[PDB]
Amino acid sequence: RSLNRVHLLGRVGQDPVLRNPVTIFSLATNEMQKTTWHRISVFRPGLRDVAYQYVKKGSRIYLEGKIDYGEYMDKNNVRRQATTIIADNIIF
Amino acid sequence: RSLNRVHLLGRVGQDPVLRNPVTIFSLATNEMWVSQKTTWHRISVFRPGLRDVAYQYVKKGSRIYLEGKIDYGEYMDKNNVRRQATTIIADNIIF
Repeated sequence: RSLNRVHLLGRVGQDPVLRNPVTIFSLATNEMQKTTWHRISVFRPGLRDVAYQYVKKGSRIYLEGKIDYGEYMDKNNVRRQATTIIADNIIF
Repeated sequence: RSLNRVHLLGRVGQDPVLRNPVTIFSLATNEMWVSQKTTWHRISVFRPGLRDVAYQYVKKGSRIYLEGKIDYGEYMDKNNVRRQATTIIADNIIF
């Protein structure tokens, strides 16, 4: 076995979007300003609708998941879309 | 106040490399379910004691646990802003 775990607690940028559907929204995380923006995806079949329904613009949550390294093309070379795939979400 | 912390435990892919200096190696994480899937991470250490400890010790093939934060490296090409993800690490523990 391996481990690939992430924990994030921050404010959501915008209302979620639904794009094997998938809820996609972003998340800000601060240092002291450094702000780090995360691309969040939820594929899981329950939390997926929960997080669509109830996660909103500017809301503060905690999530756990795993990082997933997407990898796409711009003109035939190999560029990096980095996503955080969430297994669990904790709402305020 | 926020929170960006990550935990990974995996095999190192090649002997590390040094480069405000920084040590840089790569980790593999395997998800199994018999099927397999591997995720390759760009690890980078700053903190000064850890950094030379990793460098002296972390070697191609080692099983290692660590923790750190996510950093989406922003760089540019033909002046379009792109990304290199790195996992910037606060600590490691060896097998």
